[PDB]
Amino acid sequence: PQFSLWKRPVVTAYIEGQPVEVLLDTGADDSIVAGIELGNNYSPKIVGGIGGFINTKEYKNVEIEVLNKKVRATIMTGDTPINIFGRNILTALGMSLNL
Amino acid sequence: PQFSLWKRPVVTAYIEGQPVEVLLDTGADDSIVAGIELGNNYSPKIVGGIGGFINTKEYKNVEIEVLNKKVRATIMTGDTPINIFGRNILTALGMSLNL
Ligand SMILES: CC(C)CN(C[C@@H](O)[C@H](Cc1ccccc1)NC(=O)O[C@H]1CCOC1)S(=O)(=O)c1ccc(N)cc1
Ligand SMILES: [Cl-]
Ligand SMILES: [Cl-]
Ligand SMILES: [Cl-]
Ligand SMILES: [Cl-]
Ligand SMILES: [Cl-]
Ligand SMILES: [Cl-]
Ligand SMILES: [Cl-]
Ligand SMILES: [Cl-]
Ligand code: NA
Ligand SMILES: [Zn+2]
Ligand SMILES: [Zn+2]
Ligand SMILES: [Zn+2]
Ligand SMILES: [Zn+2]
Ligand SMILES: [Zn+2]
Ligand SMILES: [Zn+2]
Repeated sequence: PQFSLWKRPVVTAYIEGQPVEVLLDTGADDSIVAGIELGNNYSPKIVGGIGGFINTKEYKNVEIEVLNKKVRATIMTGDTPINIFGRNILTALGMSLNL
Repeated sequence: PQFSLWKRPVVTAYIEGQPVEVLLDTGADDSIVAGIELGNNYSPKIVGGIGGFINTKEYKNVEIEVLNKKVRATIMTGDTPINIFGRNILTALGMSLNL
């Protein structure tokens, strides 16, 4: 798998078996997805980026399948406009950014 | 150059001679830098991030020096909390995401 970055590197992931399109993002430390409910056992966190801050819910040991691999990783849920898989998941997948 | 993503893929660069710390961000379409002054030859643009929208000043054909390369690229200046080189510069440098 190689993403040449001429388009957004976006793929299909399954989170707790629910399909979501996600952006593979080296500029994000963590991962954030909208439109899925992961339940009542979370820790509330605030994240900031361009345009401001949002409230998130942090969930640990969540089942994720992406790029033909299955991993358990930390996921935040929140009103993000796009679903982001940040470096915590990219490293669990063994991905690298190369020049 | 390989970035293994266990730490942020941050480097230093020069933008028309001005030193900056920048994050290599596959999740950004554009490149946005705060604080530097590129002058009055710009067009306003509107950029959307995780928290909403900001106005930016768009400068074309800007010289930038990064990773021992010299390219000319479009830079936007505006209120980002982290300077980011997005896919317009990553593709100019020939970078890719690999698994
Ligand atoms: C801005 C960086 C430093 C951090 N952001 C990641 C970036 O890749 C961010 C991802 C994104 C793309 C499109 C819309 C909304 C978000 N791209 C981004 O804003 O693109 C803009 C600026 C130029 O072109 C368009 S983040 O989303 O705020 C963020 C922060 C913390 C966590 N844990 C996760 C995400
Ligand atoms: Cl290389
Ligand atoms: Cl690393
Ligand atoms: Cl490291
Ligand atoms: Cl390292
Ligand atoms: Cl210089
Ligand atoms: Cl854009
Ligand atoms: Cl615009
Ligand atoms: Cl934009
Ligand atoms: Na609980
Ligand atoms: Zn499956
Ligand atoms: Zn909303
Ligand atoms: Zn490292
Ligand atoms: Zn120079
Ligand atoms: Zn730093
Ligand atoms: Zn844009």
